[PDB]
Amino acid sequence: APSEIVGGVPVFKPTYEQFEDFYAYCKAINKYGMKSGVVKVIPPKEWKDKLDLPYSAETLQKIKIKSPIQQHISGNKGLFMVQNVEKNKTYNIIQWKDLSKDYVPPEDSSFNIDDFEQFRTEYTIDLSDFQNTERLKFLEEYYWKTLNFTTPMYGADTPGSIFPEGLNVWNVAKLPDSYLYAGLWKASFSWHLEDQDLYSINYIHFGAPKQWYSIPQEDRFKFYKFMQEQFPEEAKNCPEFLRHKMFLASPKLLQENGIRCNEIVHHEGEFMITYPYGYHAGFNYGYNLAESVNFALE
Ligand SMILES: O=C(O)CCC(=O)C(=O)O
Ligand code: NI
Repeated sequence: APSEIVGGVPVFKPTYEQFEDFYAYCKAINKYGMKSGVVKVIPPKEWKDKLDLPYSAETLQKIKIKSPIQQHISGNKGLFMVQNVEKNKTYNIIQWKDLSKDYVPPEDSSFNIDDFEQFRTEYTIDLSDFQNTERLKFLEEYYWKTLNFTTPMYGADTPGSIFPEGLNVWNVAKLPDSYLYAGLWKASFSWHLEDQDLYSINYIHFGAPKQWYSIPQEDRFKFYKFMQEQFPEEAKNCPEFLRHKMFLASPKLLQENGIRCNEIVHHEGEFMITYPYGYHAGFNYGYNLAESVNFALE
């Protein structure tokens, strides 16, 4: 199996025949993902058909977004650090979709099983705006400029799954323990490797795309050292401080420091796979719901 294209990041678009087996397809593809930080995998149609949309009323209901996170991001130019502070509230998908009305991208009581049944036509967001490359570019530029002006909110690490219970192909929830990611515009994930240096799949079920950045394994030593130049204090005692604190570095910056930085856009109905020793970070282009798990190939 070869890659179909590159955005700096390999893009694989296999037939259902090869995509069929998750551990075989990941075993045959590991060499590419072990060079670049991440890898995109666009699934065949025979896969999509296996999905049940719109999600049943109950499914849309089981979605609980507990302890939302608000991020105060402090920094000047390409160098920022976030401090997560939790809200004790918990949201449902409808409240979340509503909440996203306060987190708009720049231009240029009690609920009932009936409410979610009504919501089966209202759960998605318009996407004819994220097709424009210049639009995405514009947003990303605004994102980095205005990082420290607003505090974004992220419904991250919320246990659950909206994959079909009987889906036995590439089902994040059940692999041979998954979490949902309720995204809002400007919600960010800082630079990091996975716990115990595992892999991870990330599939967007619906909503706005994500911006991804990764460090080619080759340059992870340059990267780690540079991030020591910066944030000298945080680096002092702690050897694994990138796993401790939340730092944000822009590609443009890293690039102009000898550090290669991959970048790609992650759309709904697509998988991102991160690999051991592949640093990654980014943000969400708006309201969305994703699902992910850490895993190993041995
Ligand atoms: O979706 C996120 O918030 C961060 C990305 C991530 O943790 C992953 O899927 O590996
Ligand atoms: Ni990750």
